[PDB]
This record gives sequence, C-alpha cells and structure tokens, in this order.
Amino acid sequence: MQEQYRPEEIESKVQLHWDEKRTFEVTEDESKEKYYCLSMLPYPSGRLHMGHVRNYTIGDVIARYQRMLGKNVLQPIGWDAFGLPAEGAAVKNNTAPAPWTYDNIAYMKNQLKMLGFGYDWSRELATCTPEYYRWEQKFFTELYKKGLVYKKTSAVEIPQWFIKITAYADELLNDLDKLDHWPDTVKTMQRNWIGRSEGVEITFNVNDYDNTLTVYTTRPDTFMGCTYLAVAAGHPLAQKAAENNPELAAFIDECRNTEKKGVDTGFKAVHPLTGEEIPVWAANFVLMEYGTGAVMAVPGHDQRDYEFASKYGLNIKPVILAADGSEPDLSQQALTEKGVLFNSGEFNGLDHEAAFNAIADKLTAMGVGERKVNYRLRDWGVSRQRYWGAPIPMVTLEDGTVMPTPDDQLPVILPEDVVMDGITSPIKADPEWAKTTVNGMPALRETDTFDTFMESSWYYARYTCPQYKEGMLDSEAANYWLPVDIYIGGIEHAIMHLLYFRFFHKLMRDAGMVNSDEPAKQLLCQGMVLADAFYYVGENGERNWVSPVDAIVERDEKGRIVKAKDAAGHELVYTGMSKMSKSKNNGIDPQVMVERYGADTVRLFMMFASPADMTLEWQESGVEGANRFLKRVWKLVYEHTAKGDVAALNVDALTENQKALRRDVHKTIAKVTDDIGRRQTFNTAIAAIMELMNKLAKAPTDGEQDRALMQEALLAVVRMLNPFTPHICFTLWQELKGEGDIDNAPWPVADEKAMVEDSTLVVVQVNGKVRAKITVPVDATEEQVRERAGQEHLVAKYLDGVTVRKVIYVPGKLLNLVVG
RNA sequence: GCCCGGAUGGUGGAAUCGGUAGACACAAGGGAUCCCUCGGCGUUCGCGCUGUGCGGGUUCAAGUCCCGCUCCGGGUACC
Ligand SMILES: [Mg+2]
Ligand SMILES: [Mg+2]
Repeated sequence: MQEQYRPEEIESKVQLHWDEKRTFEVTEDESKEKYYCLSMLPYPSGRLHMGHVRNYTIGDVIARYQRMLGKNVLQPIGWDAFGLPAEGAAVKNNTAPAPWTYDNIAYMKNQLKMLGFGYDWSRELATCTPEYYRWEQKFFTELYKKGLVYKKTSAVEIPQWFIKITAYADELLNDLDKLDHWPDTVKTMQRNWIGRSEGVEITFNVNDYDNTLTVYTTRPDTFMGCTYLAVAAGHPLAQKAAENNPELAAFIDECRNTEKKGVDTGFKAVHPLTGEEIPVWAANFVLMEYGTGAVMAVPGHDQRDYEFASKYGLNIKPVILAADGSEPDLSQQALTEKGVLFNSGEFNGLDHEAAFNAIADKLTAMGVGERKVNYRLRDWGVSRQRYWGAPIPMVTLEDGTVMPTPDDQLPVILPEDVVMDGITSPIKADPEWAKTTVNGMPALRETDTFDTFMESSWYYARYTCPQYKEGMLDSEAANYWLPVDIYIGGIEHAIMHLLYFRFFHKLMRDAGMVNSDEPAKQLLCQGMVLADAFYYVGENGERNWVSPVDAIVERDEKGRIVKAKDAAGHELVYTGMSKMSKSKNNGIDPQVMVERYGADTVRLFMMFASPADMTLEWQESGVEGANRFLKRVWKLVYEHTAKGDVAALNVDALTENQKALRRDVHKTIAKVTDDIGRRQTFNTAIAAIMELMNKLAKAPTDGEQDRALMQEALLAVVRMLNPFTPHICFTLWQELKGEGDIDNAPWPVADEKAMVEDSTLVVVQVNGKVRAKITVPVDATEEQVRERAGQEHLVAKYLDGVTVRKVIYVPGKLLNLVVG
C-alpha cells in the first residue's frame, strides 16, 4: 500500500475500471430482484452545480447500497437537451444550438464520471437526438387519433396545440391516494393544482338584455348576501354594454398590459330569490377562462368581493354567523369561514351543508340553477414558436384539412446546421422547409416545436430500452423495471414535471405499452445547498456582493463573525446562509472542490452534513473534516495491512474488552443498515461509522486475536462506507484482501450472537431524577438491582432518613426510587 | 391569508420506543499529523445545582405526547 491517501492517484484508475468492466450495466434479468433508482436528468447548461452533485450523490449511494444487497440495479443518466438557454447562447457565441449543446454534454459527462457516479452508460440518452424524439412524434399522432389532441387559438394570443390532460383529471386526483411514499407537500400541491371544485351555476335575468347571465359559485349557502355580480372583461355582456359605454370599452382593453379595478355595465340583474335589482360590473379579477367567466359577488364573505365593493361603494351584507354564534364584524374585512345562516329568510339557522343543499334544490327546482363540477386544471399547451425542440408532426393540406404527418415521413428531423438571426426560427424564416407533399398534392408542415416538458415526461421509461427501434417502448423491458423504486429530485417541479410524467405514464398504459398505473413509488426531494453571503456598500450606495471564498472573516470570544473584509479592504456585512446565486455571488463550483479534495471527500460531506431532505449548509471547514476523516481511515488500513495476514478469528475466547468492541462493530452494522435502508438518515449513518472508527483507532493491534478482530471490523467499515466513498473503498478492499471487486461484495450483516450482552447499564432515579448509572449482570433480578443501587453512595445519600414509597422498574433499563 | 416544516450549546445538528439530553462534526483554545478540554454556574475532580422558545397539562418520569401562546424558515393563491 502507499502511505499517503492521494485521490488524484486513485479516482481515475477506479473510474476507468468501471468503464472497462462495465460494472454498472444491467440487463432484464428475471432471476434477480430488480431495483430502479432514478435521479432527475440534467439540462446540459455547461457545468454541474452543487444541486446536481447532491442530487446524484444521493441516487448513487442508494444504487450502490442496493447492489450490495443483491439486487439488480438500474441507475441511468441522460440529457434533457432541447430548450431555450442554447438559443441565446448560440447567439452570444459564434455557434448553433446543437454543437453548443453536444459540447456541454461532453463536458458535464466527464464531470459526472469524475464523481464516480455508477451509471449504466449503455443506456445514456440525449433527448435532442432523432433517435429519441421521433418517438414522441409518433406518440403525438397516435394521441391525436385517440381524440386527445386538438388545435386552438388562445392567450399567452396565438394558435396552439393541446393535449387533453383534463380527461385524466379525476384519475390523476384519485391516484394520489396510492402514493404513500410521495411527500405530502407534493401531493397537496397536485390536488390544489387540479382544483376540483363542487359548485352551483346560477342564472339571472338581466333588464335591457336579451340573454341571461350565469355565474359559478362554490358557496351557494351565501346566496342572500349577493349584492352585485362580477363579469370578466371578455364576457359577451360586458362587450355588449361597451358599444354604448365609452368608459367600459377603455376597460376591455386595459386588461391586456398586465388589486381591484372595475367598470359598471349599467345592466341590472334580478336576484331570483329576493326580486331585488342588482348591478353587474366588469371586474379585473374575474377569469374569463374558468367557470362561466362570471361570479355572484358576496362581499360580506369573499375577500376579493369585499375589496371591490368597498372601493366602489357597493353594499356589503352579512349572512353567515360568527364561529361563536354572533353576528360578525365586517368593518375590517370579509368573514371567511363556513357557518350558520342568518339574514337569509327561509334559510335562517341552516348550517353550511344543509344550506348549500337547500338553496341548490330550490334553485334547481325554480329552473335557474344546477350543481356543477369545475376544475382549475386546463389542457396542456405543447407548441412553441421556438427552433430548439422537436418538430410537431402535423400537416396542413392545401385544401385546408389538418392531419398528422404520415408514418413514412417520420421522424420529422429538425436540422442542426443553421444560422441564428436570433429572432426567427431558422425553420420559419426559410419558407422552403415548411414546404412538403402528402399523397401528391402539396402540403405545409408545422413549424412550432414541442414544449420541452414533452421529452422529460417519458425519458424514465425509455431508459428501459434505449436502443429499441420498432417502438417507443419494449413492453417486456419497460414492465420489468417499472415502476421506478425511487425518484430523486427538487420539490420545485411538483405541478409541472411531476404531474406531466404521471399523466404520460397513464397515456402509455392506455396505449398498451406498460401495465401499471403510476410511474414511481417513492419520491425523494432533496433540500437546497446554501452558502454564506457577504456584501459591502460602495461609495455610491450600491451593494456589492462578495463571494464567501473571497471573504476574510474574524471570529471572537467563541467564534462568531464580528467583522469581515475583502482583499480590496472593503467592509463586509454577513447576511447568513442563503440559496446560491449569481446576484448574491456565493455559488460554489463543484469542480474546484472535486479537484481540491477529491470526489470521495466531496460526496462524503454532501451526505453527512445534513439529512437528504433538509437544506445543506456548505462549509469549507466541514469539507476539510470529511477529508481528514478519509485520511484517518486510510492510515488505519495501512498500519493494519503493513503487518500482514491474520489468523482466523476465534469468537469463543475473546476478552470482555474484545467482546465489547466486536459488539460495537455489529451494532454499527445494524444501525447503519437501518439508517440507509429504512429511515434514509444517511447523515446519522455516516456518524455511526465515524463513531465506530474513533474506537477502532484506539484498540490494540499486537495479538493474533486483536488483529483478526481489526480485519473483520475494517472489512465491515470499508463496505459500509462504499456507497458514499466508492473510490477509496474499492482500493482498500483490495488492500485488505477481500474477495473480488467491492462493487459486488455483499452488504455486511450483523451477527446476532455478537450483539448479545453479558452486562447492562441501569439508570437509577430518585423521584425521577438520575443519581447514578450502574453496570449489573444482564440477567440480574430486580432484587439484585435494588440492592446494588442501594450500595451506591450517590444514591444512598438521597436515601438518608427518607423512605421508599414505591418503585418503578423497567427490566435492564431503569430503576426509579420514589421517596420518601 | 393557506399548506408545510422547524426552534435543543459558539455553529450544523442527534436522541427511532416517553426512561443516560446534546451523538457525530465544525469552531475553539490550549498542549508535544494525534491524544486531550469543550452546554452554563460552583467544584474538595466524587458530584452538585441548573438546562431542550415561553405558559400550562398528562405521567412515578416529557426534547419526545396533548392545549395554548411568541418567534423563524421555505413554498403558494384573483380558479
Ligand atoms: Mg437526522
Ligand atoms: Mg425518545
């Protein structure tokens, strides 16, 4: 062995072994239990950030641990490669988006390798390649024929392609119930986003108006509180009035260049229950796109109605009682909560549910109302007027009929050799590209490209069979691996990507491509990486943000930054730990850290400093501790193997000291296993390993037996540490002369017999307060425990002239003397 | 507003089952890369008092469980 740990001498050698042996490449093997461990695929922006490194370290820890458990593990990697940032960059550089992207892919890929992430590289995908995106093109045309795709003019205002996600709203909603291993926060977020609403539509007569007006409400129980109606600016009635109302016309237009504003239509509606005439306004807070584009305003009870009403001097009216039985104070604001009705005629004293239903029945029966479900979820807009994305496989024939691009004209290849006049898509500015021909007779092909959410909605499934032509998926491959066992990414994608891929999975199931309802069993959302942030105020009053690496802090009595400076000698203020930014200038580059300390150090810190799902505060000094630890592990292994082979261990003959140490070894194995496998508290896992290593370094290494126990302990630690720091462990495994490559060594299992105790610790309380800890035989009787607790001066002096009233005893744990 | 966390040393945090609080690490500081000290106050060095945001409550026993309070963090809404 070499005396120095030198990651530079070890990491690339091990990495190259992994490529040469294709260690992490896997097939669909039915004799083994599968495990699919998936991290969210990176966008090739140019270089990895600390988010990626934390995300992929977590995945890799799991993937490696699961392999050592004897499972067949898929850990795939890929590139979500279309998108906007390349178009602006092709521009700011000489280049085109494709070559820029491929350059970025190559560079980041080399970074992922230097971190020793054990991916199956034979499954690598880059989504901007025809070999990938042809398949979403083919699937689009299929979805079209299914009745799930349509074209529509709509606001953002332009013609767009939509996929009908609303057709699966109730499945997307109900199936949240099957996802116990998704975090609540994410689930709630998809509920809210779907926004399933049970309500009542209520139609009014209007006075000098030859139609009726319908509103949608979720609170029909408050109907008697309705003092006016609000209609969206795009409402037919508001546009009607606006012909003879110059001021209204102004408003139907000020609602584009975008807190309450409105204009009176002049129209009076007739409330159906009261006969009372009420005013219709156009209001800026009424969505034309949801419900009916109009509301019954109840300002006593909805906050937006309240603010609109008191700003335009409209009647506010209380109709729901206070929580406590009393009439409510509406002087400040709307009273929001459901409660008992008053001020509502025949409906007085009814509570929310009984009232909802009484007032709906009555209105249904007068023929001016009906129950109604609405959804906040709108259909998914998939077209972009952008160049860098998959072309949309649709065609307009010269006669005017739209249809899918024919199967023999697929894939519709987007061309990569282009010049950017960076403001028109090269496939738009040249009028030849659009030109094509179907069945003879000329045709114009679509020029919009896919929303980039389109590639990231199905990649996880394509990883199962990435080289399969003949189909989007190989169903036997896909069904072997799916569903994903753990999916690891940020919580920010909750109602975008996390929703699209569930929807797409069900799309693929319904085309007979997969046989399961949901794509992923567990979602783990890893916290943010934060760094320290500093700034000085310049002569001009402007805040200049200084990188904490450039910061020079000065502690105090006890640690505590009391004053800091940069090299220019500016006075810095410390704002704490915060999200990493360009604004705040506090980004840490993982490449610098990987090259400073080695990857194992960087990984070990990332996994140690904080639980997967809590924020992680980057510290250089914590990183350096992780580095020093690896050196202490290296040293111990070196001093040990320097002495050569060991005799076989003899378990029956060990000292009480030797037995205690061996028991710490196997208890650690048990705790580390539980913490990684079941709890997923990787930081406490690592802490147990360190705790154990501190004890090992202090143990004797001279006798045949001491040395054999060390051999065992080291072989166990090196495996336990391997999912976090594979390069150093792979190496030390060899040095210790373990069987084969560490990547296929079995996860250590704790030996039940080694964990048995001969003695135990019993805490003695006197009236509930500790006064001693005693070591008694493991099987001492209660009487023996009381007698020995008594012999302890530390106890016996809280038993002087005072008498034991009763005693509480938990076998082998606690004796509580109640006194006295 | 709403949902969701959290509060324990100088800092980051542990404590799963109510029963040895503060593991592990950093920051120290100090001593000839490591062994050590390290919650606060006092010490005769064995401990003693005190202590997990503030009020209660249950319990022989609360960081842990229940009821208020006060604070902090991060998401999010004219649906
Ligand atoms: Mg934890
Ligand atoms: Mg406990």
